[PDB]
Amino acid sequence: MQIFVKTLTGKTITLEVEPSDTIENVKAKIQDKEGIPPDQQRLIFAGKQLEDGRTLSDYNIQKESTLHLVLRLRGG
Repeated sequence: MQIFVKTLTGKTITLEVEPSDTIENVKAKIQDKEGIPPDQQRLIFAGKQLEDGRTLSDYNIQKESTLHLVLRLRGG
């Protein structure tokens, strides 16, 4: 099913995921679409940061929902 991801650069992404996807795999699907290393990604939904040990359905995320993405300060 299809969701959205928004980033503070002003860009929006849409992508295809399963409700059983665990969040570090969603970070890896974002790495495949936009190049961003998973260790620099912070993913936010509904007033919290996400933990990668749980799935989109554990967070009650469904089609047409939006994730917010923030970049950490260090790399290279």
